[PDB]
Amino acid sequence: PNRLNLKVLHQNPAVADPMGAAFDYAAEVATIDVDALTRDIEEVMTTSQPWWPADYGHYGPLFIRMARHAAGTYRIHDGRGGAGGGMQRFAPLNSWPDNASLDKARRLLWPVKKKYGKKLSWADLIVFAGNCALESMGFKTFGFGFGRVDQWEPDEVVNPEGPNGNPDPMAAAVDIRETFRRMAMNDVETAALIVGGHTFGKTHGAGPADLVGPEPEAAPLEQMGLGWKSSYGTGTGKDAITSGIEVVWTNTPTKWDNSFLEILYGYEWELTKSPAGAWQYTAKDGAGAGTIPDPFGGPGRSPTMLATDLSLRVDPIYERITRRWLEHPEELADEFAKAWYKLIHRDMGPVARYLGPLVPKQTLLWQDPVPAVSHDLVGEAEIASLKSQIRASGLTVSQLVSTAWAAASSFRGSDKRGGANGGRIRLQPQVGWEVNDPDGDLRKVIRTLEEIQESFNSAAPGNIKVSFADLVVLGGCAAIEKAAKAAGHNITVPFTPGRTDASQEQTDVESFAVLEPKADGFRNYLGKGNPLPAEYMLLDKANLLTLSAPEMTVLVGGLRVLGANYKRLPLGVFTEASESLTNDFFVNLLDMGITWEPSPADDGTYQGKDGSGKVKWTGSRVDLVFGSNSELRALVEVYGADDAQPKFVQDFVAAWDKVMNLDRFDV
Amino acid sequence: DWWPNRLNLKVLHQNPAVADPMGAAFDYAAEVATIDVDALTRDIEEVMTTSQPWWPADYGHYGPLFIRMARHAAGTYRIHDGRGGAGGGMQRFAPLNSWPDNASLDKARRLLWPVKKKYGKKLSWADLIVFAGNCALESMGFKTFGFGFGRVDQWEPDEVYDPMAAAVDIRETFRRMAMNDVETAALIVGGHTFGKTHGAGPADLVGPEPEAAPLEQMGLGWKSSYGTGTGKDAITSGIEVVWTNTPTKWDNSFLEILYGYEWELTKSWQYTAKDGAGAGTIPDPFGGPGRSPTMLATDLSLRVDPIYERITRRWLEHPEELADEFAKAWYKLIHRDMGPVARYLGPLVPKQTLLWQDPVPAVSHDLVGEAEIASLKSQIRASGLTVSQLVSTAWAAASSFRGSDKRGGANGGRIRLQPQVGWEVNDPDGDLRKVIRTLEEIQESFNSAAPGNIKVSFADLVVLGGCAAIEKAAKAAGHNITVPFTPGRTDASQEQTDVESFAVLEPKADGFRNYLGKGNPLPAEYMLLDKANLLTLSAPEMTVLVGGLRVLGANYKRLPLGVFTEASESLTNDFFVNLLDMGITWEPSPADDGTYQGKDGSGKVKWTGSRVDLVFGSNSELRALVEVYGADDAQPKFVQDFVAAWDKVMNLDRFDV
Ligand code: HEM
Ligand code: HEM
Repeated sequence: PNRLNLKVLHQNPAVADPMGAAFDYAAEVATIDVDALTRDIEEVMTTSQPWWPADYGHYGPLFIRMARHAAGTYRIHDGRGGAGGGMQRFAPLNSWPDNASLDKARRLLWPVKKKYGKKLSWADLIVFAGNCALESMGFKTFGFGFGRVDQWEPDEVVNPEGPNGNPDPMAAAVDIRETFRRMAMNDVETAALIVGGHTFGKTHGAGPADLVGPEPEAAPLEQMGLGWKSSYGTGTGKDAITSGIEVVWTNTPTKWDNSFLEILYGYEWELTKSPAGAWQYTAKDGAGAGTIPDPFGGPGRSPTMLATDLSLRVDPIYERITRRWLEHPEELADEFAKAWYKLIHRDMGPVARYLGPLVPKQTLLWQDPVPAVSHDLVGEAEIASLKSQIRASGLTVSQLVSTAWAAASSFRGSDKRGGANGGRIRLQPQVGWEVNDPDGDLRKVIRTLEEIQESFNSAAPGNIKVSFADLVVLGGCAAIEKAAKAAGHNITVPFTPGRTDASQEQTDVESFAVLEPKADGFRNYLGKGNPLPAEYMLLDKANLLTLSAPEMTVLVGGLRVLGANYKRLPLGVFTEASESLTNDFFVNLLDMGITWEPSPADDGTYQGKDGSGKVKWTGSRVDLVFGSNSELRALVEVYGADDAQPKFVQDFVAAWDKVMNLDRFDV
Repeated sequence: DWWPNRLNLKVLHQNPAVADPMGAAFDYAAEVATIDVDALTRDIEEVMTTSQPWWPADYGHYGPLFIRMARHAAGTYRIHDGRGGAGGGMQRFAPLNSWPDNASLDKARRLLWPVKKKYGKKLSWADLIVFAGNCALESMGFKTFGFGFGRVDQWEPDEVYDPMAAAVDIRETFRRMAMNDVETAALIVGGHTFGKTHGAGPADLVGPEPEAAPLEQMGLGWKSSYGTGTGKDAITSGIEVVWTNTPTKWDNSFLEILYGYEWELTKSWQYTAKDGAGAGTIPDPFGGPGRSPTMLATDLSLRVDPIYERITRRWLEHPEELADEFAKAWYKLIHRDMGPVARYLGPLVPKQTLLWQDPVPAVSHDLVGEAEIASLKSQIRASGLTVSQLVSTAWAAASSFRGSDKRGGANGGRIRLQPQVGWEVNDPDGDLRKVIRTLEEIQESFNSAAPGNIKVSFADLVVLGGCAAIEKAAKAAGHNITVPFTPGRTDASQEQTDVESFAVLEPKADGFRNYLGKGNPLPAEYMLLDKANLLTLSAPEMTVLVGGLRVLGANYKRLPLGVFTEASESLTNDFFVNLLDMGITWEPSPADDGTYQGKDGSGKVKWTGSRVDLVFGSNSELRALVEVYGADDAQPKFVQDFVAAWDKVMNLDRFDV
């Protein structure tokens, strides 16, 4: 195998950012004139360019497709992908054969971006242009929210004929369903996306393939980043090759109407081969034959439908809904508006992160909405009383720290989804997770925490009240203060109140299941279904929390000694006196009086026999990789020194503070 | 991965601030200068003698192991680009741990932790291992030259990086470390008067190879151990030979033995005396082997190679010369990659500057203030020198910096001196001999009639004229800006300049000046990436420097390759806003060359280009930065970004600041 890659933790560093450090995305994209931007984009779509002549004299459909391909790489498994930082500029995404001829679109949008510059990120534009194109044709969309930041280096990572080159509609139905289920799109949403997105535009296959050149990443230097140069005929325009199929779906390819489902359910479809050798479907009995317009103004075309678009006619659970839409268009417009809004905004986070004047004024359950604050927040003079009340409630530091971490470690920095906001660790999909230990001391902790707000709120000075979501994090901070005060350090953990409490109706139990950690390395948990070893999954978890190598190291080192790991297992607790935040985990695995040997009862744990032969410690794979990996052993030796205890405690407090406030986008 | 030989921009942010646990307000220079060094030597000495069970010491002394570890840490220096050596952050990280001849050094860095844990953040790992070697050397009868702390350690591996048949091999190996014949002879002889190799077992296969490589696949539980099936106590690492009869003391015994008896027999790997053995040497635990079954791998070339044997046979009866020469050679070896003498800290550093450090005279006059700088700036702007001449001269003097080993830079004033004034890239047939002449006249006229004891040095004038140029160009573009200038450089002389040691600093290909010499391994773009990595420039600083130097007239030989502007010698972002111009169609020039030409303004040619200054519009990750600086509102930000990058690269070698 290959050694673990610590460069994944410090991805997208500051030195690669041309905008500097004093740059605020929201503070500027909240100031543009969206009407002016709409005018600029609308005059970019309708003016043809000789480098890529526009079909029908409208670049709209190209921009809709670019917006779909930008946001169509989201994965609910891991969260990475989607619009996000707009990675279809750098990554393999710009060189995939699936993304053919989308470099041209991003090139055509340069005149818009040139005018605005730093106050309009690429990620917005390639997702806004499409959303404007979809509205330029007469489909009143649902709303748009700017605010997805631009990034400066790539990351780590369905056939038009259906299966692997086999034209079959019923067989492509399951492929479409499975590839759209990874985006978390039910049958209605995926049918609406396929029907709506194909009422516009055409397919580009006018010439035989094998004449196009290489992708942008392996293209000649003089093409300026535009791969897939075609040598067929003129090369571009009427002779453009992008996927090798020549399908034009509707007779109105630059206007929204119910002309897709009427063609699909109107003719009988028979199989035929594209001019470039691809499989497609054409109307049987020569029906049509000169009804669909030609982009450059030549002779008309017989009706033609792709191999996967016919699925919506043979799959019963697609056929039912699409036939209903054929009898009811306004439902199709509604479903497509909502599905498109979900598609381009799925990996963007809480509602408090959308910007601009187009953002809708309603809560959609797929956003995991949390209520707005209905009272003045708890003041600093009053979090002291509440902190003391928590510290004198009989709850051990282990229980409080474990509960606070369990609440606030379900965050996905890739998806901005999860976190401690909303107070969902009390709710059904999350109180029952195995790592959280629904048994034991989570119901007890939650009860003794919500019997504290029940007393504080009733006997409160004015309108000031505290929410449960704040109470779990405040208990974590109180426990850390109590622990550090036992190691001799008098510190205060920073705490910014404001979290609210989400009821059960606003929590989608089905949605909050991919958030479940199959392996949380900080709590020393390793469930089944893990693809990689333990240390790699800890590294992945740390990357998701947007943690760096020093923060991850100090966090695990302090979190073992604080006693917040799975089932209170004594794995990696390298301290004699627990319930105290000290330096002991680092200074005890650098000890060379201890010889680490795998446990004879093979279960993936190691036991470090002392000098005299007695077993002193008992680590695990996650714990011992810090003493083994050279570039993590380098970091352990920083906190394992003799003078670096106060530095360690302040670094742990900083990392804990960073983790608790990951989800706080409202402040 | 899927795109091998793609432009790897990840090299420009090596060792970021994210991965540094010490923070940003941590300066190692002010930390290590406060440690007690006598306490450090006492701690190291108590570590060396006190053997530990997991790696027992030969003769009860870890000295020779620490000497060997310090040699191997500092023995990877490459004169080609300076990378390697004991610069901190190499020997303890992924490539150099698992490494066939770094055998026992994995359990020789963890042997010093009882000291690093005592001192912690105020003593780096590189400083610790090299100083451990030096103190081990000094605790076994030898008196070294000196020592200087300051090797700040990095937190990330660098993505970059029998009879006489052995004489030429070791000669080449030590020649590509910048070591001449006397220094390499002294280094080998001195280093092999200390210790043995180790014991031996059946073979390297059945022994130190249970997936034995510390980081690749050693396995957890054995965090660093070339484990052996033999015992690893007294016999280890699978090669047995001891050179001198006193392996823990400096005296003339290596080459008294070597010149004592013949070695025609090779046992199993050089025997002794052709069956004249005995008990001259001493073993580690007890017993005693033959009379020096020594001279490993037939590296007695010091007695066979005709030019080694001369100096070596001289050292047979003149041990003082060997002592002194080994002192100087060792001091050079462990301090080669550390830079100017202003960078050495601590109380051990000797007050004697050698010619290999590129010495620069210390300041004797008073530095120019904020009024004399303005007066000189005006005097040098109104002096008949164009912006292109001033900018290309200032960039020529300060782009000769090798950030890997901090050698070169604008300080020293050596562009007026022979090794640099005659380089092809510093086009001497052009204006260099004229620009330096008029700047010399300026300084003579200035400090001849100076106010008080304030004087200006030539090394200051080249840089100041560089700043007085881009100020004029920016003012001729609507943006009046002030370029920071820190006086303090002093100018060297040809006596302190090593002509044959600066040949390695010659730019084989400079991308910012659009130079490309014959004999380039990689294309013109990867050479630019290497150049900017050597200058310690991020990616945006690369981009802004290239786009400024193009339009600002700094091209090699004033070639109009990449001047995508019509306003001559003015600081604008016309390079970016015209490189992204999609109205022109690039194509290789009909001359079978590496130059392009973007025609189709209408149907005519304009804006000749090249691979260096056209990959910016091609590479997506660089296309992003160009689109940042080529926007409509980016005109005033590009000016200040260029000024910041220019200031960074001019003050790049300023360690005396
Ligand atoms: C199973 C699902 C889908 C398949 C197999 C599919 C496949 C394709 C293919 C092969 C093309 C031709 C590309 C070209 O010729 O340049 C195309 C074009 C297009 N697709 Fe899709 N697509 C799917 C879903 C979607 C979705 C969800 C949307 C929008 C939300 C969409 C919008 C478009 C548009 C507007 C075009 C026209 C592009 C142009 O005119 O250049 N498609 N699709
Ligand atoms: C062509 C030049 C050299 C060659 C081929 C060479 C080779 C070797 C080899 C094979 C070993 C055995 C290591 C072991 O058994 O663990 C060794 C050890 C050693 N080397 Fe060198 N070496 C060279 C130059 C030097 C230099 C320049 C120094 C400078 C200090 C040095 C210092 C040492 C010392 C002190 C040891 C003893 C290691 C111990 O006691 O564990 N050698 N060398």
